[PDB]
Amino acid sequence: KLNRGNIVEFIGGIFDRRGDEEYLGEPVTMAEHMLQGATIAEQNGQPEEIIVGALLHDIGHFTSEFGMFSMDDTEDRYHEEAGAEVLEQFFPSVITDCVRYHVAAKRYLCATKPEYFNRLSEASIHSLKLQGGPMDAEEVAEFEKNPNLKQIIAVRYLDEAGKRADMETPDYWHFAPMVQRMVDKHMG
Ligand SMILES: [Fe+2]
Ligand SMILES: [Fe+3]
Repeated sequence: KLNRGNIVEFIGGIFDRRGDEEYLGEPVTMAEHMLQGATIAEQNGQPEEIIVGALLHDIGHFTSEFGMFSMDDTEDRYHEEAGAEVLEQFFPSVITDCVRYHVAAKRYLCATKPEYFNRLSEASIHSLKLQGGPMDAEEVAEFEKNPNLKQIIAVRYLDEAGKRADMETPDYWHFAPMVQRMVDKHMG
């Protein structure tokens, strides 16, 4: 049974057990990827919501970890969705949104920033094709109504930036107090 009192430890266990696995097509592990995002954010003075959003944005890849959430086949195929479904019970909606919309953010930036498409890694370019390509104009206008647009975009940049072959970072457990602060802001 998961609650405000053990969710941080649960997620930490996933980092401990699964974090050494490969972030597919990139020169980082799953943990390195998310920790780099969090650390780049922290080093640059980003707020804790963005740091933690970056830290957790790819936890939904590990779908066999979430049996207690009873997710359907659609909420499973898409890691951005599975991750948000896990987090929405414990975290501020800003953080949940950063995770849920991190693929849409890529599609949005491809549609709205002219030189953005060319600066992506081929793993991200390959995934874009299967994720529905750039947004159309309707999708862009819909996306810009999101009140958390700024944080969502910040987390996408941190996603793209967290693929360094070498970077010193703290481990999950050094960020865990911050994760708990976000949980406690929400669950009060
Ligand atoms: Fe992702
Ligand atoms: Fe990512």
